[PDB]
Amino acid sequence: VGSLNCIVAVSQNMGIGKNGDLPWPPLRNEFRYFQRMTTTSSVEGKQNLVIMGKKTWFSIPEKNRPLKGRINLVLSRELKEPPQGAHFLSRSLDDALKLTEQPELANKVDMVWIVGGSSVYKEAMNHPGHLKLFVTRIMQDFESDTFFPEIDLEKYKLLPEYPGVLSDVQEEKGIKYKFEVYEKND
Ligand SMILES: NC(=O)C1=CN([C@@H]2O[C@H](COP(=O)(O)OP(=O)(O)OC[C@H]3O[C@@H](n4cnc5c(N)ncnc54)[C@H](OP(=O)(O)O)[C@@H]3O)[C@@H](O)[C@H]2O)C=CC1
Ligand SMILES: COc1cc(N(C)Cc2cnc3nc(N)nc(N)c3c2C)cc(OC)c1OC
Repeated sequence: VGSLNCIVAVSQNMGIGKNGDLPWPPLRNEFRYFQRMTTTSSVEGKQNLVIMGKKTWFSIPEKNRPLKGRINLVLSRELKEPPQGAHFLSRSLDDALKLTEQPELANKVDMVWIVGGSSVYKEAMNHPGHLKLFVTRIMQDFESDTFFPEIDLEKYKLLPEYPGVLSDVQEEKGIKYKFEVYEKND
């Protein structure tokens, strides 16, 4: 297994969702970037693994489920089997990760990407070792009911730049947003 990464889009008030939806109107290019970043494998014949909670899986339209070209794993404690369309179910982040390290997916997975929700982000962010946070900062306030945890700048450094990530302000539906990359190693 390669790289452990987190990807999230957050509003200025740190909101990541509302009533199981996105707090903002859909942003086609922000989704394009989420798709490209998670699907792309930096090693041939390998696939990226996408880890998400139960609410995140149920938040993507059915037609877009499962995310194509990636291994989808749902993190749940109540589910007995993966939702329909899903490929793996783990009870925890640590179990999801051990599965990687099985001859099963062993030879199969390149990078591991955590795509939501808060509880999932909150624990990855505390998982020790190397980690990168891919943050899309949606530059306005939006009514939200679920937030991204606080980024500890004493541990995560904002990268001045990063290969294949635009550095300037983006704008869609007259909504301004920018791409950020933070790295930790502890
Ligand atoms: N803007 C962005 O970038 C993103 C926005 N969102 C949005 O956020 C909301 C979905 O969010 P969120 O509420 O935080 O919920 P989750 O997606 O993270 O789902 C919650 C459930 O997932 C399982 N689970 C979650 N964490 C763990 C764990 N660490 N170990 C085991 N099982 C776990 C549990 O199921 P159980 O009860 O079943 O055991 C828990 O109740 C919607 O609003 C969604 O659209 C989601 C992702 C990214
Ligand atoms: C409303 O339509 C859609 C909603 C979603 N959801 C809400 C999940 C979603 C959306 N954007 C993200 N951005 C980033 N930057 N990181 C994430 N983890 C994202 C997730 C996790 C995902 C979609 O395709 C993946 C989608 O296609 C239309």
